Amino acid sequence: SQAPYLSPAVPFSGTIQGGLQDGLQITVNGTVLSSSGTRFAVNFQTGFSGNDIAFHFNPRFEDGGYVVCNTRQNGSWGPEERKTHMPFQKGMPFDLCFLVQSSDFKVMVNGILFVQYFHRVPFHRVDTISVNGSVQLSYISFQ
Ligand SMILES: OC[C@H]1O[C@@H](O[C@H]2[C@H](O)[C@@H](O)[C@@H](O)O[C@@H]2CO)[C@H](O)[C@@H](O)[C@H]1O
Repeated sequence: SQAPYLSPAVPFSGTIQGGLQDGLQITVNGTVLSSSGTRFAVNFQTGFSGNDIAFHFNPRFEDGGYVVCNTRQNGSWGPEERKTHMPFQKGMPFDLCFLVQSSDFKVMVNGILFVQYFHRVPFHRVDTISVNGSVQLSYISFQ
């Protein structure tokens, strides 16, 4: 899109207008819930079902804190990329930004490069962003 989605309720699912295109920046601005309450996810997916998630970005406040990055294809999860030293904390606001590049998603958190996730499926087929889990959202916006 862009009008942004303002104060969207979680779980959230919404259209990305024109789908993912090279150069598109998707901001997810919100706060990790203080409750107990150990994971949240941002999914760049095709349609409503969640069977085809080009990029599942999944902070887990477990086993020291880590982020799982993965792709689901016709209902099947791939091999996980896991990143430690995660820049999310329970009760802490965040500005999470996804940049679509030709080769990857570049993910910035609070203005700092966090992870790159190389495309496993074509990114243009992504037409929907969904967010679920232990998070509240101030806005999701698009540049
Ligand atoms: O890979 C993303 C999905 O992970 C699923 O859980 C994994 C788990 O991370 C891994 O340790 C292994 O044991 O298998 C599971 C795959 O079913 C979550 O259930 C799912 O929500 C995604 O996060």
